[PDB]
Amino acid sequence: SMKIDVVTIFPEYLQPVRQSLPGKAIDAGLVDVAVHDLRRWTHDVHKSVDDSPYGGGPGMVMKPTVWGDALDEICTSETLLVVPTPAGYPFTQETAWQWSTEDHLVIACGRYEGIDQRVADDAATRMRVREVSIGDYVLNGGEAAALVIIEAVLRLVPGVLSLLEGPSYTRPPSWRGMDVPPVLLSGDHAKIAAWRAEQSRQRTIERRPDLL
Amino acid sequence: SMKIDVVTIFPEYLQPVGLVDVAVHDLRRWTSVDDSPYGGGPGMVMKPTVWGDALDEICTSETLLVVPTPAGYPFTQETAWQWSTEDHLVIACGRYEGIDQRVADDAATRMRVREVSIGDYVLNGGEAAALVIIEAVLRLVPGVSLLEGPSYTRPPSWRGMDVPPVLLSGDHAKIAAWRAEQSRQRTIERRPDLLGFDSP
Ligand SMILES: N#Cc1c(-c2ccc3ccn(Cc4cccnc4)c3c2)n[nH]c1N
Ligand SMILES: N#Cc1c(-c2ccc3ccn(Cc4cccnc4)c3c2)n[nH]c1N
Repeated sequence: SMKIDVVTIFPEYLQPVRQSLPGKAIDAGLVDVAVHDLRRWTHDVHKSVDDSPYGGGPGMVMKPTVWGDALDEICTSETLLVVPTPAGYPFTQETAWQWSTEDHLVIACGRYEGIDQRVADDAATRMRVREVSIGDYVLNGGEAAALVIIEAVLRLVPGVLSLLEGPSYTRPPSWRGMDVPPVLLSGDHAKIAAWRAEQSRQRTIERRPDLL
Repeated sequence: SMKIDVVTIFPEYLQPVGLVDVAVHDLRRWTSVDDSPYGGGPGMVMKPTVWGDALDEICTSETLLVVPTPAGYPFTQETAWQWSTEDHLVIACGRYEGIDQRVADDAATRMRVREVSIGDYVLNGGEAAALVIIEAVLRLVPGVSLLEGPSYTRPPSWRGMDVPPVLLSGDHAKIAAWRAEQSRQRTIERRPDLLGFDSP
């Protein structure tokens, strides 16, 4: 049973997640994903969520007072607050496994230059906070990262949704001049396992030498 | 100017998407898309036949064929810069255990093909990776190291937490140095590999 709350100024971006969820898992009370428009917690008629950065620089910073009110309402002491950020700790499969047994994830999606740091720092005094990055590239905001995190985590929750994997093949045995490796059709399953292991070793050397 | 075509059995997942156009295609338009793996194993493999017909129609020899896969080369900001000046990206999104390897191999005989991974975690398919790649690339299209440090805005005091006084000082050199120190401190703590140190 996991609850995920996502807070964002672009609620529509999280539409795929809602679609990804099988009815059986929702009906069994195994998972609930709710998406919240950050502007519900704005203070002014202009529904302001950002303001100029102290110390100067380009871009804007999301307002602490708005985020503070949102997280005050949504989070409890048991919440794991997830904050995507290009400056975060790396989100890995190990992370996904750890988070898959949490009762309550709240994902705070920023835009612009990010969220005033006091939001996370204040929250960390009353709950667990994790600033994470999904990879070494730059996005426009946290929403695509939330999609990735939600999928990676929920597929590890029962019935909700190292070396590199080698190539896979299926029918037909010959296609556009290319035959499936004959070893795979040999019925020698110890040999097939060794062939697959060597394919994986070769691919890891070529594509991810860092893993070795 | 860039054209992006995305091919998927779940076109609805791509909904979050003048100098750039993005089109989404249902792979099933070219047909059962999957079958059991040769050599055994759990799960299913996407058939090369359907993919071949799809890519035949959508791709040219100019196309950069992008194939998300957990076994890919890393997609990084460098990749995003490289791809930002391409005329035509086609992103082939797999499901199940992935796509028959011959699809990429066949395609590489007539176009440039890039198998890439957006990170060291496992997804159920290529679609979320496609969304990440598109976002990272499009923001670099003409006409559109170290970890960044913390940012602050008004009010200068909030819940008894102050904005670092240097940021209020108006001293550009001191502000630049404090920010450099914050960034290097964050990088050592969170991504020591970026500075050539062992990971945790
Ligand atoms: N996780 C993760 C990320 C993000 C990401 C996450 C949240 C935000 C909120 C704003 N931006 C834009 C921005 C651009 C430049 C500097 N600072 C901020 C975000 C980028 N980018 N790349 C990742 N792997
Ligand atoms: N880029 C990227 C990815 C993917 C990814 C991309 C395409 C597909 C097509 C199917 N699956 C599920 C699957 C699961 C396990 C083994 N093999 C395949 C995909 C996962 N996962 N993690 C990433 N960083």
